[PDB]
Amino acid sequence: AAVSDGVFETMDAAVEAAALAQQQYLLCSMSDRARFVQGIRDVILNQDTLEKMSRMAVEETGMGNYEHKLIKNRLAGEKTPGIEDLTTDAFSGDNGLTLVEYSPFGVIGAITPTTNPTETIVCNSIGMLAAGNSVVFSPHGRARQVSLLLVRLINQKLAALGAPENLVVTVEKPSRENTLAMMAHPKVRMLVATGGPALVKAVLSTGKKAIGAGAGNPPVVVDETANIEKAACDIVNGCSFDNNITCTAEKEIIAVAQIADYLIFNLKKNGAYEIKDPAVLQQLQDLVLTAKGGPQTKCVGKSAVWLLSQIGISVDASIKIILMEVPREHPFVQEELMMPILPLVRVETVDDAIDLAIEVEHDNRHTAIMHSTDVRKLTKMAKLIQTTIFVKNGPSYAGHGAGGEGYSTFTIAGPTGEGLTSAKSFARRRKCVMVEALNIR
Amino acid sequence: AVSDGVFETMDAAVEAAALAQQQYLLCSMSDRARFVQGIRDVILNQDTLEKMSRMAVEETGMGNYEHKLIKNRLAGEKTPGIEDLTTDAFSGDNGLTLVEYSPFGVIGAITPTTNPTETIVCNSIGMLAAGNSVVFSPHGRARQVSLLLVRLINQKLAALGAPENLVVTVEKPSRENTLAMMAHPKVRMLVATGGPALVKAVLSTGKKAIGAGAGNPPVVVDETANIEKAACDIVNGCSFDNNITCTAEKEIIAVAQIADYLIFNLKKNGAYEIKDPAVLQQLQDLVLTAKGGPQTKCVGKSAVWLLSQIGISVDASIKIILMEVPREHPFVQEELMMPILPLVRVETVDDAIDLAIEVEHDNRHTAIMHSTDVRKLTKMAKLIQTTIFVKNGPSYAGHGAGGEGYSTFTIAGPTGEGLTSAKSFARRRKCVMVEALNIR
Amino acid sequence: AAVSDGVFETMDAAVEAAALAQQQYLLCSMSDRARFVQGIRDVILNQDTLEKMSRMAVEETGMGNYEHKLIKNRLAGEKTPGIEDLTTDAFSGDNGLTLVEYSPFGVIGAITPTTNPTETIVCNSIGMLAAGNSVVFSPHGRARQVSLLLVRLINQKLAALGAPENLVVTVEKPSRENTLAMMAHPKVRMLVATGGPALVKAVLSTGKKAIGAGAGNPPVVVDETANIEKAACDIVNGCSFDNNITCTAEKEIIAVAQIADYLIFNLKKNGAYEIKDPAVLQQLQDLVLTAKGGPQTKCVGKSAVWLLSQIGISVDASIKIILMEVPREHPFVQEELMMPILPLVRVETVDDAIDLAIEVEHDNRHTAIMHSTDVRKLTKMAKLIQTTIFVKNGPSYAGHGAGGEGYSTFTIAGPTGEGLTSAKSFARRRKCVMVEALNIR
Amino acid sequence: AVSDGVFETMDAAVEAAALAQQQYLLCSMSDRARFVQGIRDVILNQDTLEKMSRMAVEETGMGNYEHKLIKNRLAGEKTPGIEDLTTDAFSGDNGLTLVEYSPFGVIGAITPTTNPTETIVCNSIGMLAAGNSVVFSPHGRARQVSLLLVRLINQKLAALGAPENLVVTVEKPSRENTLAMMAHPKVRMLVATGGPALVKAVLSTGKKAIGAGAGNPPVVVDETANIEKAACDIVNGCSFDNNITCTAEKEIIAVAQIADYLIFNLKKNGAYEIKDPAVLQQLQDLVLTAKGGPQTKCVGKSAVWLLSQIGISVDASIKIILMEVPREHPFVQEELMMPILPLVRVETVDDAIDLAIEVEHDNRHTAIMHSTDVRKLTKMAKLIQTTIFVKNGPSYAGHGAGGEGYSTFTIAGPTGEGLTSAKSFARRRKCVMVEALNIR
Ligand SMILES: NC(=O)c1ccc[n+]([C@@H]2O[C@H](COP(=O)([O-])OP(=O)(O)OC[C@H]3O[C@@H](n4cnc5c(N)ncnc54)[C@H](OP(=O)(O)O)[C@@H]3O)[C@@H](O)[C@H]2O)c1
Ligand SMILES: NC(=O)c1ccc[n+]([C@@H]2O[C@H](COP(=O)([O-])OP(=O)(O)OC[C@H]3O[C@@H](n4cnc5c(N)ncnc54)[C@H](OP(=O)(O)O)[C@@H]3O)[C@@H](O)[C@H]2O)c1
Ligand SMILES: NC(=O)c1ccc[n+]([C@@H]2O[C@H](COP(=O)([O-])OP(=O)(O)OC[C@H]3O[C@@H](n4cnc5c(N)ncnc54)[C@H](OP(=O)(O)O)[C@@H]3O)[C@@H](O)[C@H]2O)c1
Ligand SMILES: [K+]
Ligand SMILES: [K+]
Ligand SMILES: [K+]
Ligand SMILES: [K+]
Repeated sequence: AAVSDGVFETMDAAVEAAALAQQQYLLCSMSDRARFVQGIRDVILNQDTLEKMSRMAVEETGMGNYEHKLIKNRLAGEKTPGIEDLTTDAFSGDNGLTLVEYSPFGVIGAITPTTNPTETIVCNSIGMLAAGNSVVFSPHGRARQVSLLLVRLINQKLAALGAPENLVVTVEKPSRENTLAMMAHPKVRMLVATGGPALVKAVLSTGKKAIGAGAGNPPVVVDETANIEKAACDIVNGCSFDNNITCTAEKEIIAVAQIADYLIFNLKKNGAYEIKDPAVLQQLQDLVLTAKGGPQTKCVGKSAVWLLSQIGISVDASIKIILMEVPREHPFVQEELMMPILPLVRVETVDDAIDLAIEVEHDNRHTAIMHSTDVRKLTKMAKLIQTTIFVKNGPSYAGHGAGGEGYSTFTIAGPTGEGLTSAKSFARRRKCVMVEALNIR
Repeated sequence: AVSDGVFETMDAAVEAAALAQQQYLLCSMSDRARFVQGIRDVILNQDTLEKMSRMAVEETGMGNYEHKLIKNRLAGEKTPGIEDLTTDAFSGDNGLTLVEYSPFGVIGAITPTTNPTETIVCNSIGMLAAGNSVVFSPHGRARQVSLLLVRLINQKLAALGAPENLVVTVEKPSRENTLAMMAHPKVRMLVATGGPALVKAVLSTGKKAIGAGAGNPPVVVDETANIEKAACDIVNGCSFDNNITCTAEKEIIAVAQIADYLIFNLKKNGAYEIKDPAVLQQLQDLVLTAKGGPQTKCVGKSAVWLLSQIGISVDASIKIILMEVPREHPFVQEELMMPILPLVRVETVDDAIDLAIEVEHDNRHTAIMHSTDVRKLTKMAKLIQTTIFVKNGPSYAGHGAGGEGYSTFTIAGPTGEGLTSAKSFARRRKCVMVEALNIR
Repeated sequence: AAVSDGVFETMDAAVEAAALAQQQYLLCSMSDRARFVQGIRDVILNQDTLEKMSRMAVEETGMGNYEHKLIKNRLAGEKTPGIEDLTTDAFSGDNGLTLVEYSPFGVIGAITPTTNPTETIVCNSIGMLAAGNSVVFSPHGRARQVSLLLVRLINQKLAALGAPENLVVTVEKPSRENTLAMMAHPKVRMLVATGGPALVKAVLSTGKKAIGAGAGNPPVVVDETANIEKAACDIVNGCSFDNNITCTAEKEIIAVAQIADYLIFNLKKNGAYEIKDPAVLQQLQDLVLTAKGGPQTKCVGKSAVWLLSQIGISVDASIKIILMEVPREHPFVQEELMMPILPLVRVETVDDAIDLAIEVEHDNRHTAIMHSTDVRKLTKMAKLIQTTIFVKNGPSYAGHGAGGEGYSTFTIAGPTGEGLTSAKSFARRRKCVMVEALNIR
Repeated sequence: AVSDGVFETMDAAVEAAALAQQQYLLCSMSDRARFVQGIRDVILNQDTLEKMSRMAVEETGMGNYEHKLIKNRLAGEKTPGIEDLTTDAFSGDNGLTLVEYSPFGVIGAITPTTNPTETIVCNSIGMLAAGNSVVFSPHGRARQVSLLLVRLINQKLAALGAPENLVVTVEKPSRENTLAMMAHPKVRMLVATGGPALVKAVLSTGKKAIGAGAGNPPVVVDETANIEKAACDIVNGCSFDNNITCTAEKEIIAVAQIADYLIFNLKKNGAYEIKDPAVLQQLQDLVLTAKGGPQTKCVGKSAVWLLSQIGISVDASIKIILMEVPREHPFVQEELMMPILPLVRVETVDDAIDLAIEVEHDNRHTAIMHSTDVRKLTKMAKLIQTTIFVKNGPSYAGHGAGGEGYSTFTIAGPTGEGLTSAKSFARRRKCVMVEALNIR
């Protein structure tokens, strides 16, 4: 009588275990699904586990900050849709009744990132189990200890609820070699990749159904009609949240010249440290960029204080982002730093900002933000930029369900088109036609 | 001048469609509506309808003229338009949120020789309705009819002021062209309607892909069924377009107590029963290959024609060839796509369901059941987990011809989209207006 | 001085107090509504108050039993829809964006039944407050003490939650004369009536928007294809639930002759006491009927043990209903007894049973039940009888959400056509048209 | 032989509709679709369309022919058919639950002289779509045009194989006949499109009744609005059908900074501004009664007509009569239903919203606002709480002409149905299949 904890020595064993679990899960009720989904929430939302997970992940990856991981972890456990997300469509007429249902895929193989290692395990497992699947996690090696502990905790709770063993599994030695082994396993029916563009292309080359949640470079546009004070507060909060490691965070400002100066003034009131010295700006570049001009790993997810500390500047906790006005070609603008480093580009009109916001978004079709009260301008940018998420007059994280209407998720699929994934995304659509019967209108 | 939609190289076609898509983004929803209506008019024009139905059967040698008239009309009438692109909305204290269906870009579509014109009509309507351009990569066996339809569509759209090259294809449809479309960097989405090899290929391209694979639809008949009604439905669904629809019945699983009565009524409604094993081996030698798969020359041929090729002369009233064989028999396991319908006898309805899942080969495509017991209909529908499940009717009722719902000719099982429509070819986007527009 | 407890001396004072409160309620947020809705749930689902309410109702009215009010009150508190029932429809296109919302009516005047006194208040208040209304409750004289107590407990919880005073109010001495005043008070902008056919025609004659939950006479049809063992168990549970005082409970069996005997056999196994002596059946009629021929108020809602004991028959607690086979003309068939007395009419064919079920239903179009595994026959009866609720192969209370899919209500509108009332039913449909803006598809 | 739908007595019509509705229950949804379409063909037929529009203004003396063509066409094109009767479904461990829209029975509709043909066409399509029969009780003034429409409908329905008397009316429409219909026990639901007195009476008949009340729609223009676009939209919406449509603009509330520039642009789009109070006092004496309410002889007359009745000659370019009066002015406070548009100047947008609510008289019918500030647009929509709210467009954009959504000519403020359609004329029914058909 040895109950599994869900962590296996090899990827092949994890997949076979999750496959057998999926067959048994098919014999369960929707009520059973709901109890297991509620068990996952209970795990992450238990105040102790919540605090450990949040602190443990920041320590192991060095990315993010504790207080905001508490919020994001809670957001995942509280506002990830459950079985209620699996609605039913019905059409009744002379030819009978037709029902359309969301049924399970089978064994799903999920690949999680280093920025949100626990939040993405919580969100994926809740939605995938709600849809009747089993999930194999290939986590980032840099998030091994915390990712594996969370899996063990989930299995523990699920075992106490009488669930079939191994609904959620991972490997004891997370590595890229194991990810590839999962991507190649015949019994994996669907891949869900949350990471960079290189990962998204890989899973879309396996011969399997695959949801790809790629990267972005979210611009935020502030036009002359905007509540500048509010925009400044929303932009600093949105940019500095979790030290800018959320895929939706603001990562460049495109301000209309008429209001640019007053914006910068209010930015500095809300904790923005403006770098005006072109020599100090070069020190920051040397610190955060690599030879290839890309973000330096050791700096990703560090506070603005820490980053300024590294170049000999000492500031207090009130400073949340580092701010600089630079040309549109600057690397900080072009690159996805994932740091509380926020460039600002000055443009003449609101239409110029929209054009440059589309250009600098690099056609990721991911996220973009705009501050403005003119319904016409809000409509124009939203229509043109064609991003999976578009926030107006609020912090970027309002698109995640924290501050805006809608549920929350941590797998945002721009490329593959599924949008803000939920249990619906991890389900096959089925049609059931009862001919000339059950039409009782 | 103005493009007829056909190009010499695949790279030329994709580039043309890519620019048309950019131009298409400037058009209104009203423009999409007219262009969609234009495609309906092209195929619902009685003369073009008859020409396309006849020309398709002649070129591919598969199907029959009268039933192509029905399928082509279904694709043009019941394929959803821009009304399929609905808007979700949530409003509360944090303002308003909208969820919309937006364009994917340039879509490359591979279409089947069995339903060459129906798929082009169904695909393009939904794809252009979602704001996309489409590059079609037909198969060689249907080259002429597919190119004629593309040109006709480009004509009608040009008369409606549409950006040129919304629907394009190459002059020499070939396998190497398909592989080029699959690799071109401007193709944002692939849509494959065909066999398992095509669906796996398309899913190995590093692109978003919809895979509408093959099936082996079993029809289960239990002891609670209306036997003579089930006999008529089975024969109609099986022989429709000579069985080349991916959803048509292709093997019967009958409970033993009613099997003799089912066979009886099947013969009363156009089934030629084969009881002599000598003739059964003849039919196998004709329609099977050395490896054991369906013979391409026999696919899509009527029951009369097939029987003629083994010296049996019957009248037009015969629509299917029926035989009672074991479950391991080739006709059961293989997707013949012919009006040849093997029957397998089992003891109980539970054994029928178990065998129905096995014989479906995890294609998870289509299954049929005849039964009046609501508990048994529910059991089989839940367990077989196919994309379409039809109860107490012909298989084509799940296509929207005799059943509720819209119609499609690309049914995605592996990739899970179900019955593809305009929504299938769109990305979901979310628009959050923070703390405004909540007017409740 | 102190906050109102919700009870007022005159009806005018309560309508005025609710009119002011509803205006203050417009200044509240959807998040506030949710807390107020959750407050009502917390009140009735508080284990002590739950038992207290279930006990008081049965004692003060003499109808129902304690164990089953525990369930009905819990159902009303757990499965009544909240604010989430107020969806939003959107339409985007060339002409812009159209929203359709559910908005408040204002002050709602609600008349509750003596049979379901606490359950209707919980259900009505939740739905009406979720929609942004204030409710004036006009309970019947019998349920005075329990009604005022629930109203006082609601006002108490809402006050702690910071709500405006007097969102839920009633009068100190409920009476027919107070109900009439409420029905004619100008500031009352909607009437929701849960009761008999007289009350429904009254509110529909006041010159106000009125919802009318009428009476019924639910027949249960059993044909030859039905699982008879389960049918008997379900019919007994559904008929005896709360001693038959729920408006949806089975109140006459229409059995196909071929299975009528085996049905009666299993009914007896499941707690049915059959009366075969016509002299004994006569004693029951003299007890439960009036001179006019209607149900005796004294006997409404009493258990089967009680009713038998009052004609000199003692039985143990395993008896739940009194069964007798009678002609269709019998008064137990024609009358809505609201007692655990269940007649059985034998017919030849299932088409005969369907024809008779329609007749006996008396065009109430309220509730009906059928037991059958034939999909053709289930459809036939459902289409033809055209009732607001139709239940198949289960106890009648599955239409209430207790054993069936959907939410729960205790105000089922047949005449006015709103169906299973919820928050939507107490809200006005509004259209907002943004011309040529916010069409960001 | 076949009835034409017109009956001498009310009891005969209601009895005929009752019998018709019984026979209607046996018809398929396909039949309803056909009957619904048949009504669309009746009014969209160009000859009838022009006949009805012309015959209506001539008989009633209200509105004008050009705009009745648009409204009648709107009623026939954009009134939802049977597709409005959607089905909700919930499936789980406890089985399947369907929610359907079923018929009420016999509906008694009361149509206004303002929109006599439009209301009949809209109500009949929706009521027949839901599966009901309708007994129309027109007003005396529109008798001839109403009865001609009913007769054309019964003719076309009779050709389509419909049960006789799905749509009926009486030969001599009167108030006694309206009261008879209200009391008849076989009338299951009453639908009232008219003034407040009608709504109260119909809600006192002991029946289910939808009441479409009156409105006094204000239009708020604030300093963030496109003044040129606003001036053009206001004149067009106010003058449309000479202001008889219940949703049309009937008073302007303008913020002070833009009031003069708004008046300036209103005149450039067809507004004759009155500044001589002596002339205003003439208009008051013409278009009002001794009591102070609208004069029935002036309702629905063009601005050119109303101006000539006080010795002022203008050409067909003048569409409305403009004047800036204080809040208490009769024009402002009364639902004139004439192209007479008063303006009230206010200091801030907040003052305008407060006055807009005040002047709307709690009818909660219609309100319009011109602004680009998403925050201020939201504030007025949230607070005024009207059934229809239009932002940055002419009022009639709420009827579906110029805005998103379907069209209706019965707008229920008091009873809360909103923009009525086939759904509004149906009962909600729940069907519960316990522990079966849960096939997910
Ligand atoms: N749209 C969203 O929902 C979302 C959410 C969060 C983050 N992101 C984005 O993802 C990135 C987050 O950081 P990250 O470093 O953890 O992402 P990552 O660099 O792509 O790595 C994630 C996983 O992908 C593996 N991987 C990468 N390329 C692979 C390939 N060709 N073949 C097989 N496996 C491959 C990685 O192995 P290795 O360990 O060797 O790299 C790792 O296991 C950011 O770009 C962020 O914008 C997106
Ligand atoms: N799920 C759906 O929605 C759906 C719909 C329709 C069909 N299907 C499935 O599509 C499949 C239809 O098969 P399909 O053949 O039309 O498309 P396909 O199987 O995917 O591809 C067949 C093509 O390969 C070549 N080919 C096949 N056999 C050949 C042979 N003996 N010799 C030379 N070339 C050969 C031909 O191309 P060349 O022109 O180059 O010779 C032929 O057109 C069925 O399995 C059907 O069930 C699915
Ligand atoms: N569709 C639904 O949702 C629904 C729900 C529940 C009930 N119903 C139907 O409502 C009816 C039950 O309603 P109800 O019982 O609460 O009220 P009721 O039966 O309509 O009448 C009882 C109330 O009215 C007075 N009354 C009438 N007859 C009386 C009598 N013989 N003796 C003393 N008082 C009498 C009493 O008022 P005083 O207290 O002032 O004496 C009593 O409280 C049933 O017909 C039921 O089918 C429908
Ligand atoms: K950047
Ligand atoms: K086969
Ligand atoms: K009864
Ligand atoms: K006015």
